[PDB]
Amino acid sequence: KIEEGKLVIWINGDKGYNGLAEVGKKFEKDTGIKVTVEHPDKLEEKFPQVAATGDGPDIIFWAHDRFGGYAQSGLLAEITPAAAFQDKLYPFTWDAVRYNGKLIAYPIAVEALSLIYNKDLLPNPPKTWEEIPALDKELKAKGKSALMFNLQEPYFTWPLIAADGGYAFKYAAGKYDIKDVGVDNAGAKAGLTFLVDLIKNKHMNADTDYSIAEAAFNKGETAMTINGPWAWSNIDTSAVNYGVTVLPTFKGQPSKPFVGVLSAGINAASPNKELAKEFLENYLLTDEGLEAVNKDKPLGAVALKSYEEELAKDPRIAATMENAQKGEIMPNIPQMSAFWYAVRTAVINAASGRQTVDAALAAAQTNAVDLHFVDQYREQLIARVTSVEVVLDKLHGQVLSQEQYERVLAENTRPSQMRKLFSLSQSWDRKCKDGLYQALKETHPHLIMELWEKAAAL
Ligand SMILES: OC[C@H]1O[C@H](O[C@H]2[C@H](O)[C@@H](O)[C@@H](O)O[C@@H]2CO)[C@H](O)[C@@H](O)[C@@H]1O
Repeated sequence: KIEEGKLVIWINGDKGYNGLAEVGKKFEKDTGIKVTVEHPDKLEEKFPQVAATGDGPDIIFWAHDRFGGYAQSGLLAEITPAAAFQDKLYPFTWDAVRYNGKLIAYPIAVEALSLIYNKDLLPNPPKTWEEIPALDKELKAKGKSALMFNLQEPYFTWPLIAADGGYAFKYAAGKYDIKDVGVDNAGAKAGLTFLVDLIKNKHMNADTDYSIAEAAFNKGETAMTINGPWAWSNIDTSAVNYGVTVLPTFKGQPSKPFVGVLSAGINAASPNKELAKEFLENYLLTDEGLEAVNKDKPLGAVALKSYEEELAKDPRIAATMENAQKGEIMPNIPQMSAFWYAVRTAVINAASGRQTVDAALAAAQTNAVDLHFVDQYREQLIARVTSVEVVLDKLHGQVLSQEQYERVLAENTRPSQMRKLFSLSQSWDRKCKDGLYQALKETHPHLIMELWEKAAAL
C-alpha cells in the first residue's frame, strides 16, 4: 500500500521532474516529510492500473484529459481549495479540472503545440502545410530535411487532422455528446491524407518518434519540428537558433492543436492527503515552486496568475498561447482514453500503410462511438489477464491469423503480449471484438465479472 508520512510523486519524463524534486527538497527541509519524484514509463496507463488496486503515488501529474476517467474510477480525492487560493489561478484552468460538479485536481500549466523552426536553415517559416514538400526538396539538396515530428502519438498529428474539420467529441448544451465523434468526417480524412502523402513522398518517415525527431532538430538536421514548451530546454542546450511560431495552415485554415492543462491529482487511496495538499498549494503553486520546475523544463503558460504575468513577455509563450487560441481545450470525459488509443492506432496504421486513411479513420470512429468492453477496459485487461496462451488458442483460426497468433506469443511479458493482442485487434469490427470478449470471459470469468461490477459501483 501507500507509505504514510511521506510523498511519492509521479510525473511524465518529458516534464521538469528534477525541478519538481527541488520543490520536494524544500518541503523536506521545512517539514521533515521526504518527497520522492518518479517518472515511470507509460505513466498514463500505469497509474490507473496500480491505483485501481489501491497503491501508486500520492500525487499524479498528467494533462487534464485523463483525469475524468480517473475520477469516474474513484482513483482521485476531491480537491477543496479555499477561495483565496482558488482566486490565485485562472478560472479556465480550474474549469479544465472540474468533473461532475467537483474539482478533481490542481491545474499547473497550459500547454499547446507550436511550430519550432531553425532560423539559420529557414529564415522565414512556411505559412502553409501545402508548401512543405517543395521546401523539403530544396533542403534535401543540402543534405537536410524540412520537418520531423513524433508520428507515434496522435497528439502531434491532431492539429492537422482538426484543421479542415476533424474533431473529437461534439460540445453542445454544456455537454460533450459521446455519440457525436468527428474522426472520420471529410476534414479529418483530408488532414490525415495530407500527412500520409508526406510519408509516401519520403518527406517524412512513419517510424519517426519523439527521441528521433528531437535529436534531428537539435542536431540541426531538420529545419522544423512540432513540439510543446517542455522541449525548449534541450533546444537551448544545443544552442540551435530557433523560433517558436504559429503552426502552418491547411486548406487556408489554422491547425488546431488540442490544449492541455498539466494537472496534479491526489490518490484517493493516499493516507497523506493533507500533506499532499500542503505541498501542492503552498510549495508547488507559488512563484518559487513554479520557477524551479519551469527552469528545468518550461511549463508553458502557468495557471498561477502571478508567475504567468512575470513570464508572459517570452515570445515563445506568446506563440504557445496563439496556437492554443486556435485550438480546443481537450475534453476530460472518461471516454478520452479509448478515444486516444483508437486514433493512435488509425494514425499509425495509415502512416505505415497497414490501412488506407479511410479505413483507418472509419475504424477509429466506430470504436470511439461504440466503446466495446474490450476497449473500455483494455488497460485493466492488459495488466490482469494471465492465461494468455489459453486466450490465443481460443482465438486462433476464428479471429486471429497464424501470423498474428505468432506475433502476440513472441512478446516477452504477459502485459506486452496482451498489449500486442489489443493493438492488432484495435481496428477489427464489433463481431471480432465480441469473439475476443468471449475468449476472455471463458478464460477468466471472475475477472470479467469483477469488471462489470465495478463499472456499476461507480
Ligand atoms: O498522443 C495522445 C496523448 O496526447 C496528450 O498527451 C500529451 C501530453 O498532454 C503532453 O503533456 C505531452 O506530454 O505529450 C503527450 C503526447 O505524447 C494527452 O494528454 C494524452 O492523454 C494522450 O494519450
